[PDB]
Amino acid sequence: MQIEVTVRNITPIFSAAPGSNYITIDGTINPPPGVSRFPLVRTRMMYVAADVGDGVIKSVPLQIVPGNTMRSLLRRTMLKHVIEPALVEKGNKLSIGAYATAYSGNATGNPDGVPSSFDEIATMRAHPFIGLFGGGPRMLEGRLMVDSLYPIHTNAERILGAGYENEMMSGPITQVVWAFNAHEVVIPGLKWVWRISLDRPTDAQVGLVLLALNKMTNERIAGGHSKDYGRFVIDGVSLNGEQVWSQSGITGGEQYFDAVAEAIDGLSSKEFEQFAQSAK
Amino acid sequence: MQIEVTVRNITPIFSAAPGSNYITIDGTINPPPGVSRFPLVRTRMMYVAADVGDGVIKSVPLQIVPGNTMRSLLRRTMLKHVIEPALVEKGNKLSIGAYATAYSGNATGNPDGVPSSFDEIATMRAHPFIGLFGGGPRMLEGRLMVDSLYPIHTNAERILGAGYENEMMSGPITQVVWARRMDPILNLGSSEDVEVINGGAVAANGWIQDLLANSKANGRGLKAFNAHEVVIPGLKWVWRISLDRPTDAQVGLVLLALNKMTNERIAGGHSKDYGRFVIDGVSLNGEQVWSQSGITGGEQYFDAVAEAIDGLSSKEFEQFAQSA
Amino acid sequence: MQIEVTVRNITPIFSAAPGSNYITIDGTINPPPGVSRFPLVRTRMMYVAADVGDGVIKSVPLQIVPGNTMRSLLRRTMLKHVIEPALVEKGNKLSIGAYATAYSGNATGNPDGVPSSFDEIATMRAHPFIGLFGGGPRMLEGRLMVDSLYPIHTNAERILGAGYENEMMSGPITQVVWARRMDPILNLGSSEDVEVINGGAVAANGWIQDLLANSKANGRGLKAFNAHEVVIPGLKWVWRISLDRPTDAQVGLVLLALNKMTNERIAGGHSKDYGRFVIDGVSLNGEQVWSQSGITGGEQYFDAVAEAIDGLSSKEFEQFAQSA
Repeated sequence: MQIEVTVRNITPIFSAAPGSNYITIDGTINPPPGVSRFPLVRTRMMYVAADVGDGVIKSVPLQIVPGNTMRSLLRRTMLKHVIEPALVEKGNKLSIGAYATAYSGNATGNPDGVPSSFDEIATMRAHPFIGLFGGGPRMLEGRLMVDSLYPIHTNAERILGAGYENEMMSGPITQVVWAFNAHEVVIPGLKWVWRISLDRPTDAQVGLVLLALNKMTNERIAGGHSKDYGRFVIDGVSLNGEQVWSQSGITGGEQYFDAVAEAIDGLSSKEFEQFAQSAK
Repeated sequence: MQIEVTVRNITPIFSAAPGSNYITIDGTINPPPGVSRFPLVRTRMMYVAADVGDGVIKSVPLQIVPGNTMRSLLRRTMLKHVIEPALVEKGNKLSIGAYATAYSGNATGNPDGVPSSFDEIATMRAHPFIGLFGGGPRMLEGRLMVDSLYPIHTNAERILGAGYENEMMSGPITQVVWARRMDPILNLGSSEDVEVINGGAVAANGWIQDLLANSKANGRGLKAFNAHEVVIPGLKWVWRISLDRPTDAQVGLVLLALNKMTNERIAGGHSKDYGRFVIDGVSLNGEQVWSQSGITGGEQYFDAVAEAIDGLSSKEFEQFAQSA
Repeated sequence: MQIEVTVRNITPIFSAAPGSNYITIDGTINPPPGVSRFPLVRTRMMYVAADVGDGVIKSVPLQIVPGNTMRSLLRRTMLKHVIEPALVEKGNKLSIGAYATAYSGNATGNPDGVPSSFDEIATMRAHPFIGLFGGGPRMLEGRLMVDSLYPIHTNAERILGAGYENEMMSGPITQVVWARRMDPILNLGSSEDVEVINGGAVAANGWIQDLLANSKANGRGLKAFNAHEVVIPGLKWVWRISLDRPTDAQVGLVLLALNKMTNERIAGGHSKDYGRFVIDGVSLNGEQVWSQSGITGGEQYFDAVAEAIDGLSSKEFEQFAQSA
């Protein structure tokens, strides 16, 4: 529900881009001829309309972390940090296909084109995780809408023009790190905006997203696990635009946290098996 | 009555064009076969005669959100934030036919052959919702005509004859954005994560053996890799919502939808946040009425629609949807 | 009088052509059977003879709006905007037969096989509106000859005599535009979305069951997916409005229709705002009489039609519409 966090990276970010790219040296990034080819895995590309040239609007490059990856990040943080640890007691162990439908979108391929009856979608979009992350056999839409990670940049000004007059990154953002094959990463210390959106959500769903954002620092995204890429820290979480973050955590809007705590206290596996069972 | 809604998208716009398109690793949309083509669902495209060079007009591409899509979007935001709160505050109860005819123009797929009597036409066209969006079994014509969503680009230069001669974008506005699936049971690793799965690690290993048996060998497993072409974010579009002899209540309902358009999404791709936008301006027969706090102006239309929410019953929807 | 109305459509032109035409997922029109075959309604296409190799002339389809459609469009913007305000401003009221003879050609689909007397013919052809559009029960010939709306294209090189030798568009002028209608009861989602339908969620559940029944097996569900071929927007068209020995009031009525031609739709695809167009020029037997405010010049025609609407009466429409 218009949840917008800002994060700071400390290590490089490597959200690799699909491309057959190659470099010779830092003077030219993609050479025309094939002398001294050294292959490149680019970071993720986002051409964007921006005010470059003092008045005109042009497509310019800018490097992001995609919202599909952070949607999977928010998903795995909640599933592996409260949903599995508050599911590990009192029985109710997940099915294997239920675990696939919780971690991925579906249990398997070929989702059945038979739709589900409404008493399902009424029960599932009210439950904290399933209505947050829809899909499965019926490809349920869900409520939670995950934006891609936008660096607070001069190319990113028209998207982020309202709340940020200052703290505005300019010039180069990215650099090449070799190890003879080259890799392209985002320089650390950049401030990013990650936007989380939900339509008409229940108290437990926004509490779950909020609880996950209390603890988002631990899991590393968009880089090599061996290469130490992915560390980030969060300052400035906004909840309908009002600042709800400190060093110790959220400390604000406690009705959301009470609601989701009562929800995972009442969490059961039956809704997850009613998700993942492909009614073909 | 002409309304020109000039908007700026916040997120990328993805309104999927039908058509099984294909994409290589680097560019080359729809390659010759055998270069390992990946599936590609492009954004909705519109060919436009445009001034390419001096004296030549060619059918160039320019990719849009369809006018059917935003006609249903304006209709859906009208129903979700004006008509349904009114009908639940007064307790007026729709039928399944009235509900389906309100959101989809018809109740069933078979329209009635007979035409509606003229008193019924006058009542449902003086209705501030049904007059905007007609349909029904007797196939009513709505007063509202919704154009498709044109970006302010050189390609739409012949389209934007009046206004928008500035803010004139030259280069390309689309992007191939890649999204993949994994099988996360192919990413388990530790059996302490598998102790949540009932039956132990043997069932997870059976799913490993299932996907390797699929890999040597048409039941699809998981772990896809797909691309979709989206519009870039941050570019400014124009929308045209015109009206055919409107009552002031119908215009007030359109402006009530335009006040809180920004909650809804002008795209598909719901989970990827695609479709977030902010309205830069709203032109009411050329005059600008848009502010940061909704619409500043058009007070007679709003007053007319405030008198139209009062006196609004479900009965008009019911004999609009009732088939002879 | 010969009138060259150069218009430019702002939105995609869609004048639907008869025929059970079909389309695949891709752009193949009327495929061999066995492939996924969605219904396609195409625009009205006119075969025209043009040079294909520059020395050989063959029949090449050219998208058009019919002269019947453009003629009744002209009649309706001439009648609704000029004739009806002049009748209600002087208090003149037509019968329903004279009303039908005004907008259609007659009141009954049976015309009487009887010649009308010459005084009636002279008064009817000296009448501005009735002289423009004949018909009636005794089948008068009008003075207005309305041709089809031809896009200024290289396919119409033999159609367009001179004056457009540098302003010809080339290439394909059409796009298949896809449309669909989901069942809205499939898209409810929340128990607060079923607080407006009677019976509640379980009643909505019953509808889903019918869809599930319709997933197994003449009623038709709302879920539809289809396509329509449209002419591309931004195309420049040429309209031939010709006049057979006209009075000055008749030409003035045609110029009044083209003057306030702006807020009208070229018929077809009303809900998608498809008929929206602007006029780039009007030639009055070869001289350019169009400005940005409308039609400049032709002053004697405007004074003659202004003197014609004063004294416009019901009784002439009654005796035109009265069957022998």
